Amino acid sequence: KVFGRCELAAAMKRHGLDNYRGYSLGNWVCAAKFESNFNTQATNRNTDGSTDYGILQINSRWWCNDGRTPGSRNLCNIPCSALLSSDITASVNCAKKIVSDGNGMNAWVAWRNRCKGTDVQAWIRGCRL
Ligand SMILES: CN(C)CCN(C)C
Ligand SMILES: [Cl-]
Ligand SMILES: [Cl-]
Ligand SMILES: [Cl-]
Ligand code: NA
Repeated sequence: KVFGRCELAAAMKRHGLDNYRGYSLGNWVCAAKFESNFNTQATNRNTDGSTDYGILQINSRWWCNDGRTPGSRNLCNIPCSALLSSDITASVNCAKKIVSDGNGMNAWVAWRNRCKGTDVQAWIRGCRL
């Protein structure tokens, strides 16, 4: 599914991501924009042979099982395919674990490089929330 911007903001809010670990909703929308362009079916293969999945490009080295990332963990206790669903529940639940791991949203390098310190509330401006 390709979400609309405000559409995704609403879904994220309903699943409690808004202000989670102190990160306002616009941080999460901005991260999703630059990770996946709001496409739940996004995938990216990394150099190391792990893969990133879904709207927040969550990786198989730690977070999900894809059967093809030697040595990896599955801390969210999900198949990585669950992160590609039109329903963002599994991506949100897993993002809550990631952002709680110690580095906050810096876990998403694209958030650090493209959202951190910017006017992230612009990503939810206009939205009926
Ligand atoms: C200010 N900018 C980068 C946020 C983008 N919005 C308008 C969707
Ligand atoms: Cl915000
Ligand atoms: Cl594996
Ligand atoms: Cl933090
Ligand atoms: Na894994």
